[PDB]
Amino acid sequence: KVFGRCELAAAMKRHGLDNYRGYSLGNWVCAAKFESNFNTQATNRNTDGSTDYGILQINSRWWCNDGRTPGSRNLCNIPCSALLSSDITASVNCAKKIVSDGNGMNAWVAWRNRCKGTDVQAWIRGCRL
Ligand SMILES: [Cl-]
Ligand SMILES: [Yb+3]
Ligand SMILES: [Yb+3]
Ligand SMILES: [Yb+3]
Repeated sequence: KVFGRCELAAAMKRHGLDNYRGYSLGNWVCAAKFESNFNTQATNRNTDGSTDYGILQINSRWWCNDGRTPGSRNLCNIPCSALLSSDITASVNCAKKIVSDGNGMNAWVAWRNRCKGTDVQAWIRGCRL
């Protein structure tokens, strides 16, 4: 599923991401835009042989099991395929663990490089929240 900007904002809010660990909703929407272009099916292979999955590009080295990443810790206790669902619940629940890991949203390189320090509230402008 390819989400609309406000559609995703609403879905993320419903699943408790607005101000989760102090990160306003716009941060999450901005991260999703540059990680996956709002596409739940996005996958990208990393240089270390791991793969990133879903709307928030969660990595198979640490967070989910894709059956081809030796030494995966599977800390979200889920198959990576579950992160490609049109239902974002699994992605959101796993992202909540990632952002609590100590480095906050810096865990997402696209957030650090493209969202951090910008006017992220723009990403929820015009939406019914
Ligand atoms: Cl933080
Ligand atoms: Yb990425
Ligand atoms: Yb990556
Ligand atoms: Yb409201």
